Amino acid sequence: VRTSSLGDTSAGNGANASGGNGTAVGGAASASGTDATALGQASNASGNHSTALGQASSASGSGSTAVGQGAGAPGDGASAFGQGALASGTDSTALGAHSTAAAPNSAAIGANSVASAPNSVSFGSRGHERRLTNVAPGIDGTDAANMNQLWGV
Amino acid sequence: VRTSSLGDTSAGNGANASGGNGTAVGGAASASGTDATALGQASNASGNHSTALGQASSASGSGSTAVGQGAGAPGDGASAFGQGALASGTDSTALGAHSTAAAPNSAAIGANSVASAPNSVSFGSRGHERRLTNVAPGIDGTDAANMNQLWGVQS
Amino acid sequence: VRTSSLGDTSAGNGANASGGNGTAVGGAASASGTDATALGQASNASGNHSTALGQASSASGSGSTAVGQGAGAPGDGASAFGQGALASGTDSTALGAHSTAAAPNSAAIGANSVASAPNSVSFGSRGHERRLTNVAPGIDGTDAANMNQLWGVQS
Ligand SMILES: [Cl-]
Ligand SMILES: [Cl-]
Ligand SMILES: [Cl-]
Ligand SMILES: [Cl-]
Ligand SMILES: [Cl-]
Ligand SMILES: [Cl-]
Ligand SMILES: [Cl-]
Ligand SMILES: [Cl-]
Ligand SMILES: [Cl-]
Ligand SMILES: [Cl-]
Ligand SMILES: [Cl-]
Ligand SMILES: [Cl-]
Ligand SMILES: [Zn+2]
Ligand SMILES: [Zn+2]
Ligand SMILES: [Zn+2]
Ligand SMILES: [Zn+2]
Ligand SMILES: [Zn+2]
Ligand SMILES: [Zn+2]
Ligand SMILES: [Zn+2]
Ligand SMILES: [Zn+2]
Ligand SMILES: [Zn+2]
Ligand SMILES: [Zn+2]
Repeated sequence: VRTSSLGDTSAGNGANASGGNGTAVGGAASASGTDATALGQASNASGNHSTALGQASSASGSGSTAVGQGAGAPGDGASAFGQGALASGTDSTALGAHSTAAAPNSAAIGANSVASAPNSVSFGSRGHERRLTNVAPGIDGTDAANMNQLWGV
Repeated sequence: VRTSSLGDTSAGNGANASGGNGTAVGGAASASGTDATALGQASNASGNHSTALGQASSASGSGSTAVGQGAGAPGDGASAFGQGALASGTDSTALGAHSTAAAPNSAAIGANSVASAPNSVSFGSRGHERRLTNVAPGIDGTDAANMNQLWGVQS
Repeated sequence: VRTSSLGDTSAGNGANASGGNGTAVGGAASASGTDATALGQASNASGNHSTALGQASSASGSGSTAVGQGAGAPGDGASAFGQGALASGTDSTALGAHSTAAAPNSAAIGANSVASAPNSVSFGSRGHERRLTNVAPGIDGTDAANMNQLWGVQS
């Protein structure tokens, strides 16, 4: 257990928290961004205010978060949750194992989901679409419409 | 590495797991709730069964989870994922950097999304709506309708 | 802090990382899968490429991730976020406290949400539906229709 006078803490062979208020726990775990936190062997939180939790996880974007083995978040404001998830667009969010949020301000929801269009939320990919269930009827213009509502027309 | 007979583990300058089965790792990391887990400098898992992971992350609600630097989950049953995400409503869920789910039983999906109505899931905020894609056609009454179904009705 | 020549790290009474590139931190924390990461007392990352973070969390599925106190991911490709969240279906994703993504290829979004139909995404459960808000109008056949669009047909 190695500590610094600037709030860094590390543990594991070759683990290095050098950014200030850093935490790096795991073999060759690295937290080089300010306010950065890395957990798992070869985890890498190099972005400022980044968080990389999971073996070979990586969060190199500013304000990025990658959680799950081999998860990646290279976009600024990008967040990836799930083993092998990638959030690579600016302000993107990938939630699901092997999900990919590639476009800016996009989200990909579910395992293997891909978001390749700006400002959109993807629940799968072409030929692998998912039904959205337990949706209460929409009220405002920008609420989703459910089947009971479509049928009422 | 400090350990107690009651399942607590602490590592870091001033790191303190004191709640029973606590784990606190990072400078001034604090796990004071029962079964609490805190990782990162100044991380604070103070709710019973809370989990705060990331620098300055905070999970003070009972059963709360905050993952991401500066993430916060002060609501009971609340879960926040993303840097600066905030799940402040009871049973709220905020998934995306700087997302906010303030209302009870709500969810905010995507960066900067705001959920301020109860029992609702927001995919953005007013003037910043997001489109929902790769949606299979709705089958049951409470499923979403897609554009293909809307077009077949416009006939 | 114990370390192996095969990249394992463990800290805590009875902590054990034995799979290769493993990390196990906390009282009786266990990381037995390859490339596995466990944080918290009794946390258990026994799947290959699994990640279990939170007191008593479990990720026993291959490539599974469980984050939150008592969160569970026994399914292959399963990801659970939130206290007591369970993603048990193959390729399922449970996001929210006490959410359950049970069916293969399903997702449960929101506290207490249940997904029991394959290839579907649930925002609640029967009699506990949630409104989806801040949805831009759909463009492609497989985009969700919003209310403005529905009303544009109604006339
Ligand atoms: Cl940066
Ligand atoms: Cl953007
Ligand atoms: Cl696609
Ligand atoms: Cl202790
Ligand atoms: Cl002891
Ligand atoms: Cl509490
Ligand atoms: Cl910021
Ligand atoms: Cl409510
Ligand atoms: Cl396995
Ligand atoms: Cl894989
Ligand atoms: Cl399926
Ligand atoms: Cl089309
Ligand atoms: Zn800061
Ligand atoms: Zn930020
Ligand atoms: Zn296929
Ligand atoms: Zn307990
Ligand atoms: Zn609970
Ligand atoms: Zn604006
Ligand atoms: Zn591997
Ligand atoms: Zn995988
Ligand atoms: Zn799978
Ligand atoms: Zn009920």
